[PDB]
Amino acid sequence: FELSGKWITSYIGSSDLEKIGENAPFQVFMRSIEFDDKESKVYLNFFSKENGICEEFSLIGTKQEGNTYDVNYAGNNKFVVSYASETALIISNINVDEEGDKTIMTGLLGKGTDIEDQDLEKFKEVTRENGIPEENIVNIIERDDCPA
Ligand SMILES: COc1nccnc1CC(C)C
Repeated sequence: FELSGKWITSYIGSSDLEKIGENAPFQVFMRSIEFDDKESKVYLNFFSKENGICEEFSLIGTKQEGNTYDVNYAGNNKFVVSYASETALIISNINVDEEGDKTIMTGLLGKGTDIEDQDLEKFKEVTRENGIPEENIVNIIERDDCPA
């Protein structure tokens, strides 16, 4: 079961809508994730937009207790890969921004643009359990026009 490889964002849910709309820090268009267990690190490559233009990021996080990872980006983040199937990853992340506000978010990742409903239903359930309403879910594939 390998989690490392190409991963593209299809949907994101957030307890704070200010963090996921147009040009927001967490409207994240993932491209790949590499879990380096020997060195207890994780490598994340994704695009985001500022001023409506795509910008690329390559971050390095550190493995912590309970299969969680810490990474700095728009404040401090602690995330976990809550679910993994042969076709998807569901990530749960808690962000504390520079102003100190806390936000919980969820993201569904896949190998391309063709979503499997089985994975999507699990994403909606994880999102609900985290107290995030359905109306707070954004369709990221629909918004991802950044480079491959
Ligand atoms: C790829 O990023 C994400 N994917 C889903 C929800 N939130 C984020 C923010 C980080 C840094 C994990």
